[PDB]
Amino acid sequence: SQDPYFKIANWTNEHDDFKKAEMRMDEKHRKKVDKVMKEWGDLETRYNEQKAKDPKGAEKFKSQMNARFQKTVSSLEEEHKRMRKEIEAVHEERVQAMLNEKKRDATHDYRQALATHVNKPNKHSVLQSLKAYIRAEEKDRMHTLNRYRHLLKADSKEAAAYKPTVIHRLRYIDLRINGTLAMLRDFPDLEKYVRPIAVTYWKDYRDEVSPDISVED
Repeated sequence: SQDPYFKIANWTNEHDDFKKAEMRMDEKHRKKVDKVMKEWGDLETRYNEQKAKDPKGAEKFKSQMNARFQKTVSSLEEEHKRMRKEIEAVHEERVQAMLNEKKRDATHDYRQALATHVNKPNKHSVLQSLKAYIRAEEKDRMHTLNRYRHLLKADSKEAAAYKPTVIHRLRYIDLRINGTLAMLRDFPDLEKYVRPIAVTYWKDYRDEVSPDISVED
């Protein structure tokens, strides 16, 4: 069989299921490395023994066994890398889907909040609705940046083939958020009191979730 992680369907707790699958994977990998490193140990002790006894036969043994070991290592390193990517592509796919959903639904509650306002003062609801939409888009930003961060340390390369993409996502998030704020322009009554609140919230919310950093670049 495969891991139960790949056929889940609520995705509501993707962070946890993933974090957990990753440990099961990470640990299974550690089990194998240990087994090999132990094999290396028994193999190596044997070389130390036959060193002086069969110097000739012994040395051939060392050369041979390195080849094996070198190869076995690489073999493992590849697999863990192959399996790691598969689990990430999936994860990133769910997370993006989950994030979009929130955007989708945060928007609905928003527009309704507005339509309901045309008639009677949905005042507060409009705002709580907007802030939700903002949180949503900003969560998207945070994750994207973070992905660029991990990739910058994992593969300095993969990161470069992502930068153009990151700058493109971050641009449209701003655009969508501004566009969404523009929707208030028609409710003058409301754009005067809700806007300055949502805008600060946006600056405040971004400051908390995805700051700046000074350590390195």
